[PDB]
Amino acid sequence: RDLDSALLAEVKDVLIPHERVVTHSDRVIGKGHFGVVYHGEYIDQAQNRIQCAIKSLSRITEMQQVEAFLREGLLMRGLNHPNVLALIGIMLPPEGLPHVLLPYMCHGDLLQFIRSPQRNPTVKDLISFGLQVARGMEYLAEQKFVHRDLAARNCMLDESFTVKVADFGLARDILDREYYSVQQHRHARLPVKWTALESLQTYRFTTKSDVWSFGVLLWELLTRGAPPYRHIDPFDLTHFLAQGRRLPQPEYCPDSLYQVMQQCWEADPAVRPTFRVLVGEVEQIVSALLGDHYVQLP
Ligand SMILES: Nc1ncnc2c1ncn2[C@@H]1O[C@H](COP(=O)(O)OP(=O)(O)NP(=O)(O)O)[C@@H](O)[C@H]1O
Ligand SMILES: [Mg+2]
Repeated sequence: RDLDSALLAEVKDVLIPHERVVTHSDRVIGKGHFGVVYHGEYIDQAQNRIQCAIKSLSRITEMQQVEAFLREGLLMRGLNHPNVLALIGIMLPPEGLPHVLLPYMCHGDLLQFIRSPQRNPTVKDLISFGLQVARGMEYLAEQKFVHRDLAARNCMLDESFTVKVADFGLARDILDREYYSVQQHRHARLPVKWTALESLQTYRFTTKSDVWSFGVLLWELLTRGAPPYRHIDPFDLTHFLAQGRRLPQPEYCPDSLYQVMQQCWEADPAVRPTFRVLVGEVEQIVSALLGDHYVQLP
């Protein structure tokens, strides 16, 4: 579109020109709040054609929102970690929504992996996945990035089942208020149920809001994808958590890992651990584990 030339110069390194990209509109991978993700293809700097996923960003109408995203996207282009999903780049078609090109992750998301009846995950298998998420997130936090929507579904699995943390950089402070709104009848899987008590009262997010969300993610892993706070009337959730009640310890979840989960859900954000400490504590648990067993589905 007709954007500030100075901006496009400023953000050059993120941008893939639209004529280097093919989005397969007939090959939709999936749909969600922030946009649609299609199968796609793009042309390298080295001139080869690489297949990947492409997400049309449906929540960026304003030009202020476009340029803000372009600049975050530049910082995200710099993110390099084994447990973080890479940003290939962003494409602006002459008229339309910004598109985000992402590496295709061929084993899907962590939630569907764990929910699969074709699979028989052990306790230790699931804790390991959690460990890989805490490294993804430790890096993001070190790089001054706040996810805002950490959950099992936004953790992808690559060819060799390496977990990549993903869909950070989409939700924003205050502007995406409605994404974290209450009372929507079909409420079992809304982001409200993963997000920290104080973020629900301001729609401002920090790394410590991400530590809450991680705890909730770690519960999913060990329930093999149960909805959190399932039977809590959605309008009663903030009051419930203020009472100091929390998700119950999963059947086969070790006491120590539940103690970790509890630390993540501390109501004082400052009392919650850092992801650096979480990688350490969770790693220690995996090695300390005496025996192992299968976990069942809810
Ligand atoms: N890089 C990728 N490679 C493969 N699949 C992807 C990629 N990024 C997103 N997806 C999938 O695209 C679909 C839509 O993503 P999204 O709109 O974020 O849905 P979601 O609500 O976050 N997860 P879900 O529980 O599947 O609805 C999901 O099925 C994702 O697993
Ligand atoms: Mg996602």
